[PDB]
Amino acid sequence: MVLQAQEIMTQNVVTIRGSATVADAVKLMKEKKLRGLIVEPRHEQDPYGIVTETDIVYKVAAFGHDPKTMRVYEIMAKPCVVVNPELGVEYVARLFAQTRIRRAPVIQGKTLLGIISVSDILFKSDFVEKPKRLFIEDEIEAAREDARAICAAKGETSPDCAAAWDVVEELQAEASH
Amino acid sequence: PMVLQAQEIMTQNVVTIRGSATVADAVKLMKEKKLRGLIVEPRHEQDPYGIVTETDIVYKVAAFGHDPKTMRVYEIMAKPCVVVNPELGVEYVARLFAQTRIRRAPVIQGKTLLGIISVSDILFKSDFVEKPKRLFIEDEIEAAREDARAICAAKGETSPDCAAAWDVVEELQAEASHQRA
Amino acid sequence: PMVLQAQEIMTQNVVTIRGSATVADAVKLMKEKKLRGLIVEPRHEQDPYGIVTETDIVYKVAAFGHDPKTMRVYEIMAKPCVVVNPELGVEYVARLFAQTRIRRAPVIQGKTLLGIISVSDILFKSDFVEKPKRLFIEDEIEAAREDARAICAAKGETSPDCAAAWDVVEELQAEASHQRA
Amino acid sequence: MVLQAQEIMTQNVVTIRGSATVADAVKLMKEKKLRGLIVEPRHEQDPYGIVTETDIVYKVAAFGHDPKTMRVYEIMAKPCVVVNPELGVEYVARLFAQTRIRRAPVIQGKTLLGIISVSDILFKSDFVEKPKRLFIEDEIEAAREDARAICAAKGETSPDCAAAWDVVEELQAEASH
Amino acid sequence: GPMVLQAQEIMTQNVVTIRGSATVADAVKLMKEKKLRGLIVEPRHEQDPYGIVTETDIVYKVAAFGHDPKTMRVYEIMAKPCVVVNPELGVEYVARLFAQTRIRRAPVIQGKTLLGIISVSDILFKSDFVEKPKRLFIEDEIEAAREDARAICAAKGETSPDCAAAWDVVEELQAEASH
Amino acid sequence: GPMVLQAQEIMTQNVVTIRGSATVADAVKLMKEKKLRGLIVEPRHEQDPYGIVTETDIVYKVAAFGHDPKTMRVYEIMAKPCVVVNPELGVEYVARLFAQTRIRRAPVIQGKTLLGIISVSDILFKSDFVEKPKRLFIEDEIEAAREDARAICAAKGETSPDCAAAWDVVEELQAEASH
Ligand SMILES: C[C@@H](O)CN1CCN(CC(=O)O)CCN(CC(=O)O)CCN(CC(=O)O)CC1
Ligand SMILES: C[C@@H](O)CN1CCN(CC(=O)O)CCN(CC(=O)O)CCN(CC(=O)O)CC1
Ligand SMILES: C[C@@H](O)CN1CCN(CC(=O)O)CCN(CC(=O)O)CCN(CC(=O)O)CC1
Ligand SMILES: C[C@@H](O)CN1CCN(CC(=O)O)CCN(CC(=O)O)CCN(CC(=O)O)CC1
Ligand SMILES: [Yb+3]
Ligand SMILES: [Yb+3]
Ligand SMILES: [Yb+3]
Ligand SMILES: [Yb+3]
Ligand SMILES: [Yb+3]
Ligand SMILES: [Yb+3]
Ligand SMILES: [Yb+3]
Ligand SMILES: [Yb+3]
Ligand SMILES: [Yb+3]
Ligand SMILES: [Yb+3]
Ligand SMILES: [Yb+3]
Ligand SMILES: [Yb+3]
Ligand SMILES: [Yb+3]
Ligand SMILES: [Yb+3]
Ligand SMILES: [Yb+3]
Ligand SMILES: [Yb+3]
Ligand SMILES: [Yb+3]
Ligand SMILES: [Yb+3]
Ligand SMILES: [Yb+3]
Ligand SMILES: [Yb+3]
Ligand SMILES: [Yb+3]
Ligand SMILES: [Yb+3]
Ligand SMILES: [Yb+3]
Ligand SMILES: [Yb+3]
Repeated sequence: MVLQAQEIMTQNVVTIRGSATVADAVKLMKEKKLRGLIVEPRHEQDPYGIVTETDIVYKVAAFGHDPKTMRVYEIMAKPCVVVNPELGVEYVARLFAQTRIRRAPVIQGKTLLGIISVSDILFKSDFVEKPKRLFIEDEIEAAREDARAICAAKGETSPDCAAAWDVVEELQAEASH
Repeated sequence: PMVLQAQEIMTQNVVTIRGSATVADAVKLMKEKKLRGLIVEPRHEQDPYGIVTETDIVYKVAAFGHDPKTMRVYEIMAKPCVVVNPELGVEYVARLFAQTRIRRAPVIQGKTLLGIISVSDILFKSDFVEKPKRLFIEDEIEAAREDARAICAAKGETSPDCAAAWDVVEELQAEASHQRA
Repeated sequence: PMVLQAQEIMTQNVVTIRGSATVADAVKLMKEKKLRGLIVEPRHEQDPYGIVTETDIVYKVAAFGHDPKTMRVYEIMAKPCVVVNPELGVEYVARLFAQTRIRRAPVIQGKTLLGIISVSDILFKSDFVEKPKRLFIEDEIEAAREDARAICAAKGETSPDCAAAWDVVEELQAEASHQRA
Repeated sequence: MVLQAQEIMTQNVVTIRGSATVADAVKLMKEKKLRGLIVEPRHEQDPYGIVTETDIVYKVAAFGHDPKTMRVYEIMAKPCVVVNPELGVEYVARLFAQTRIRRAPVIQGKTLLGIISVSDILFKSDFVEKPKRLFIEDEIEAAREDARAICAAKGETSPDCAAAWDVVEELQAEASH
Repeated sequence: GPMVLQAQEIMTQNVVTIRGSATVADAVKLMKEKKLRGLIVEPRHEQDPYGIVTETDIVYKVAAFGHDPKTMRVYEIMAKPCVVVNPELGVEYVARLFAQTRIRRAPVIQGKTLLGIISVSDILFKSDFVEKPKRLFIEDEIEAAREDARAICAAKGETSPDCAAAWDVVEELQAEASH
Repeated sequence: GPMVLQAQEIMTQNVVTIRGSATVADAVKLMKEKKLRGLIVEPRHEQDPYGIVTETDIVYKVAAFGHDPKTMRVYEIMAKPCVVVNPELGVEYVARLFAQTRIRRAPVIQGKTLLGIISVSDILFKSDFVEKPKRLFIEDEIEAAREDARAICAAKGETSPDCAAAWDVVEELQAEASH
């Protein structure tokens, strides 16, 4: 089976109010050893947010702002990009690359189950031993249509026909790990 | 209930396409149905939603002169794509969009596709002209009260600085009701 | 004449607004006329065209919760804005748009505003599905002929490498006509 | 009067074919001492393009590509952003900041008149001695409407009325250099 | 201490290197065994610059496309040259260098010797910025406010309200720069 | 010469500095008199990093908004720390450092001494990349192709077609890296 986000996520996830200071955030991250805090929703409809080590370094430290006067609402992402627990890790990897984030809460319904990061992916993903190309199932469909057309046009016993079907088979082998 | 939600302003006519379709098939569907975005069908329970938009097609195919009859949707779609909760307030959708630099997203609840929401939807149907509320003002109010409580403890409960800090709490609270009205 | 031009696919209904108007006035006009972009009127002969678009309004006003009744168009417009020649081929418009990361621009000839052209206009009305031509293929052909001429001079006019280099010139020239048809 | 692009542009502008090699481009730039070449339109409808020192350094030198095999069409901007000769330099400065370019051809109709750059602006603009805020005329209109409203509401002889008109006057003074 | 905290005082000292010719699988294996979010790429000779490959390079460039780490090589995804950090550089400057260049980690180099590796985590966990916040370029602000003050006093007189005001700006700033 | 051309061989040697506390007008005046597209910002002390302010900083951040250069200061628009260049660094690496960090000019620093200033123009006008083009990290490619070659020969025999093929890859690459 495809390895899922919830199988590699960090389960220790702490939350903080958006009204807290950045100093409060930094203290919590130091005590708990955390590179990201989830911002508590204030009510059922209110979205999840996140504040991360990079937010704090780029937006506070890099200008020399006083973390005791800045607040989490001034530097958090809210709404933040979120991850389904069933989502395959290769998709998380990609969501992360496309949106340029390194971590996200894992949410199922409106319940917070954990937090998943690039480090989680590097350290616990099966991607070295089971690399599987994204959208391969869509590739398989397309390569079958191509193969069917080449064989109709050039003949069932032509080198180009046999080549096109070989593509269908290398892909199907690749999709079954 | 009070804040206008994504589902109240989304476009409900949402069409999907397979990732294996050609870009030409995508363009034909968008022209027939008059659509600036197609949702890519999930292949199974776990598989995420994706999107292909007018800009994907123009920037990745038209601008190079690629043949839409040989490219496929999987070559230019975003998958996973950023998604929007139906309960999310429109001011938050506006912000999600600004932070992620997108102009449209599917509205998804659980794994069910309810619609599609865009910057146009926001411009044409949001209540932001008549009910403007600054984002996180409620968090500002909490912080200004903590600041005020600290300044009064430090400088004395009858000090000009104490009364000033509470006046900031009150200008903010006036601002938060003026618009909750 | 052969290549489909910007003016043949542009939207002709183009409305303008003053830079001094409020964002609320802009939003009202866009809603009445159903428009995703307003052109900002030049104040005099030399003054450039500007644009304010649905995204400017959503990203700069809605996403922060600013009051559109107190902000002004000059605070969120692009001026000068990128402009499009009416004679420009649509594949070039597609590319200008990709390189500059915009989705719409006024079509201007001299200082006269003829219309407005967008990615939607391109998606819905461009001939790129049926007449795909790779950009700068004609420049590729010239370069491949220079390469071919050099390889033949260096390795001999009857050499496999000479005949191969000219075969590249011919596959390209076949590709450039297949679509000029 | 507002200083215009054509008054500060470089008039020595050389062109090159898009089919030329990057080595040809580099040779021409070295002989003529130029940080940008205009790409010749091939016919009346064909847009102007540009290739600049940065294109060459970022796209060829930084990867170690052979300038003798790469071509100008592979690294040029075409269409390129263009400048009207009548456009005020403060607007050129801004067009440049918004589009993140440092140079553009000056075109009137379809005739190439010159080339204008950030250096041209730094060295020949009047911006140190006559800095003029962009869209001030639009600001003036808005400040008059504000002033008219405050005086109607609070009275013609109120401090807030006199303050609002003082804004109208500081702006009008600023717009006349 | 009262001095500005320096990069070398907060850097991670356990720094491992890899050749640019190694596979990404070799890189991933090393990072897993040693528990590391970044490897320094060995310079091949005196002139050759340092490089870096990081957890994000690997996830964004290899995992997210489904490339085979056993066939890709570190030279295909590393930054070389990479941005490098002086050991004497103040952490608030490292924070800024990081923001301006959009990186999250860099080698600490003195001459051509590798001393360690410094990251945003190092900054979050070990910087003194909570207890000693100092605005960037306040020292430059102080110099400018002194030049302004000197000029106003020369022009308007050394005992003038405007002179005393301008020096009061110099003093509020100097108080802000210390503690 | 045959060696890789270094930053110090193509840098501009006329390099002027300015304090961060100076006005942008002072900066503009200096750049006009000396004919310069960039000024180096003086470090205030041993630990303090180098900075830079460039023609683009001034045009994009001051001119384009209509700010008064007589009231703005260099610290409000400079990069500090700025990316810096070793004098021994090869120009193809400078070109790359520039692309990766999105800058067009940098100081050349050896230790804490300022030797000059190097820019994209310097690279365009004085680089040997037309006559000596070398692909970046080809040396790393060569190392990898030798490891591959060594393995194929150990596995399949030293006289096997596959062995001779793998070494032929090593030789085409080595020819490409020279002349
Ligand atoms: C309300 C103010 O008093 C602010 N308060 C800080 C606010 N936060 C979170 C929050 O209460 O929203 C920390 C919660 N904590 C215990 C608790 O209150 O539940 C702190 C106790 N005190 C005083 C008090 O609360 O009685 C410190 C000041
Ligand atoms: C610390 C701040 O609270 C200062 N406080 C002013 C000083 N005092 C009493 C005191 O608080 O020592 C006045 C009494 N009064 C109600 C009350 O305090 O019970 C004030 C109401 N507010 C808000 C609030 O009280 O929460 C104003 C701020
Ligand atoms: C056509 C080929 O011959 C290529 N040609 C290079 C092309 N360019 C520009 C161009 O001609 O499009 C340089 C022009 N120049 C004089 C001229 O031709 O007008 C070169 C002369 N020769 C031979 C020749 O042209 O007769 C060199 C090879
Ligand atoms: C240098 C290349 O031009 C080689 N050339 C092949 C060698 N020879 C003659 C020769 O060119 O020495 C064949 C004669 N023939 C027409 C002619 O050359 O006049 C070829 C047509 N083409 C294109 C072209 O000729 O422009 C093929 C390329
Ligand atoms: Yb079969
Ligand atoms: Yb179906
Ligand atoms: Yb329409
Ligand atoms: Yb690709
Ligand atoms: Yb109180
Ligand atoms: Yb206010
Ligand atoms: Yb009018
Ligand atoms: Yb519509
Ligand atoms: Yb502003
Ligand atoms: Yb010939
Ligand atoms: Yb082909
Ligand atoms: Yb009057
Ligand atoms: Yb860990
Ligand atoms: Yb030595
Ligand atoms: Yb050591
Ligand atoms: Yb650690
Ligand atoms: Yb002064
Ligand atoms: Yb004194
Ligand atoms: Yb010059
Ligand atoms: Yb020393
Ligand atoms: Yb000197
Ligand atoms: Yb020069
Ligand atoms: Yb192998
Ligand atoms: Yb041998």
